[PDB]
Amino acid sequence: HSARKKPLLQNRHKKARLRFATAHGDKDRTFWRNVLWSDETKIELFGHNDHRYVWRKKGEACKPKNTIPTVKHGGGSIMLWGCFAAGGTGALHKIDGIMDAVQYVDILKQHLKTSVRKLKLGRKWVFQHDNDPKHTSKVVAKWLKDNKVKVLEWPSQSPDLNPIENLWAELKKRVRARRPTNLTQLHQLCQEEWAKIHPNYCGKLVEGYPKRLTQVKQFKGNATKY
Amino acid sequence: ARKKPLLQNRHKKARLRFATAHGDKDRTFWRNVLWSDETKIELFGHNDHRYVWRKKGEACKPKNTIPTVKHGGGSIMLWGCFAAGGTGALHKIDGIMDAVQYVDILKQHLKTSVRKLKLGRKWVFQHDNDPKHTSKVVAKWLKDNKVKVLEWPSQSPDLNPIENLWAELKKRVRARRPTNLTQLHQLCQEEWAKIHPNYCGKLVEGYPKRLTQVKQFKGNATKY
Repeated sequence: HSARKKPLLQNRHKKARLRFATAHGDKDRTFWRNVLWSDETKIELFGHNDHRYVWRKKGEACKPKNTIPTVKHGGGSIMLWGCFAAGGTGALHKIDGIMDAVQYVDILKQHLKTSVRKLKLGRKWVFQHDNDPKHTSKVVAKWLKDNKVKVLEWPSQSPDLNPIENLWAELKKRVRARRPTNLTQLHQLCQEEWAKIHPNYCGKLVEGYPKRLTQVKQFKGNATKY
Repeated sequence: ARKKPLLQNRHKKARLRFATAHGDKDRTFWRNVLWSDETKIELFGHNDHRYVWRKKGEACKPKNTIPTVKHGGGSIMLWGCFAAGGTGALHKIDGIMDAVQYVDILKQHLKTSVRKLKLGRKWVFQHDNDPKHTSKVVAKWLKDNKVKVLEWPSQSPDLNPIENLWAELKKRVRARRPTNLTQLHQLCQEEWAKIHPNYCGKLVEGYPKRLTQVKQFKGNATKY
């Protein structure tokens, strides 16, 4: 008991997380390698606590002497939809404005089966997406059914169980290091760096996956470290 | 126990003369030298293992590559200068620089840089022994415009701290992974702006140690 790890941070939907984690606790490695994970993310050009050079004066790039903390600088941002599996990155798509169900269907049309083929996933491959209500809207459910897509069981409020959240941090690190100064550049750097992310990086994310399910069970469905 | 040089320099006599003749100079002297040189920055460095193409969405390096001294991305050629107090002008050279383009670059940028860097009245200009620098026209421009030129030993880039500054600019620009020459040029000017006086000053503060090593090594090649 004392020697067990006890969670300090609660998660909602702990019973659903236990149903997911216990039932997938003995799935084999091939199965996890053939899950196509997916999510959206937002990348800011000027990160809210990135100490960037803001102006040039007398030939020197300058950072401000005095700043007030903020949650959001100017400079704008890009929103992205992406997918990946253990074997590598799938499609990356810039999303414009708020995404609705019809727009989500169009994203899947284009990019889902092309990604699966490019990644050479096996015949029993499974698609993962989160529990946004748009994902079971009539038009989306019909597209998934008509295109024979198998959808992974999924608990709500569980980004610590989707390794794509690690992949986005890798993309952000690569993009940030190229020091973009405008949004056309931010877009092109996101696509270029996504294309460079190593297949072995992706593989290492998925290799670690069953340990996440072990920790969800140990923590009775509360928040994991991941 | 003494350090003994493993690599010879053909111009050890002149190097040893330079170090002897300058080894007593105060730090003020080195802070008032305006160092200068040109450098070429390749878009696709000859042994940079860059991704060359995309196929099936994946960026790819070739399965088999033969070494080369030069890839086909093109390059930018730059003239620059600096002193302990900071960067001077950075200028993109048009094609291949001849003596007239060199005089023109000096017009525009040399004394502007001395002004902006606030060098003392006895500032000195440094540049290497490229035959162009000794031409009737460059030598006459320097004399007419009252520029004092540092006496300079051949094959001695290890004694010009701007070669470190060029490597710093190249590191910064390469890390931004440019994919065309327009970007390469813009990144060079952006990154030059990020190189500050403290960096420049630390290079020059270390300079007497270079002269110490030239003397220890009897004019042969240093580590620098």
